[PDB]
Amino acid sequence: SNVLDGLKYAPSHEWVKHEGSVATIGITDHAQDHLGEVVFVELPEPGVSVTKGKGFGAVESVKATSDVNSPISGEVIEVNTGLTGKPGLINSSPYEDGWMIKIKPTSPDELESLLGAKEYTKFCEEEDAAH
Amino acid sequence: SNVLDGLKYAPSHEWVKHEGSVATIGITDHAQDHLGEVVFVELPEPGVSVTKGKGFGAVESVKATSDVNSPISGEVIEVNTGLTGKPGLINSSPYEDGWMIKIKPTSPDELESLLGAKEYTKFCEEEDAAH
Repeated sequence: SNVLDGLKYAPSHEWVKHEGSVATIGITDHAQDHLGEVVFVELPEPGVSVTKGKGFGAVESVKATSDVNSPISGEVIEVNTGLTGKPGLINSSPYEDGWMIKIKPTSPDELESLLGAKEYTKFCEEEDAAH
Repeated sequence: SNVLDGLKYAPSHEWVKHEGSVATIGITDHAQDHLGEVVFVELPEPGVSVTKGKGFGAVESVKATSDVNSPISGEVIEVNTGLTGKPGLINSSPYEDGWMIKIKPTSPDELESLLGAKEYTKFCEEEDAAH
């Protein structure tokens, strides 16, 4: 439940940090907290294209596999190789050290369609209250 | 958990039995163990292609929902319809009657990136160890 003020969010609980012509993607604090302990991460290869709403990789917790969808379209230029040996950084640092991939955005106005922090907070409240 | 000897395994805990030009896919004993009693299984249609690393279905247990990812690429030629009426066959028979789909392999050499039984047994040990 920590939500950061300067990121863009997808309903499936991924964040995007757009700085200039690159965008960094990871999963949110709400996502890691609900998956439980993350024990493995599967990432794409550099030079690969990802597409808005299609899966690019997977996070595995002690109980389950969760496929992660790209929040925007682009070409992977950098992959967090530190996560393979330290998958736990997703639980400890989802917004900083737990980043997963860096992309060159090919259709940057897809960022218009993403939820901002307040909208993502209300969304998580609604989703958790369907309980 | 049992690990069978002639099978290949993906890190997301699916197995592959390749026989002739058919490959049968399911979830491992370790996977069903950690998931708990399976109560619902979502499976593709015959005719659909699956891609290595991409989800083709999902298992829903009493405790977690888990995406099921294809270990290799191919076209779905048969799905286990028995699984809709008896989802618990994944818990009782993960390697035989609980099979989920059969595919025709598109690139048989993807099998060479999968884990053999010994490596998989060890991988499961890291995962389950306190970190």
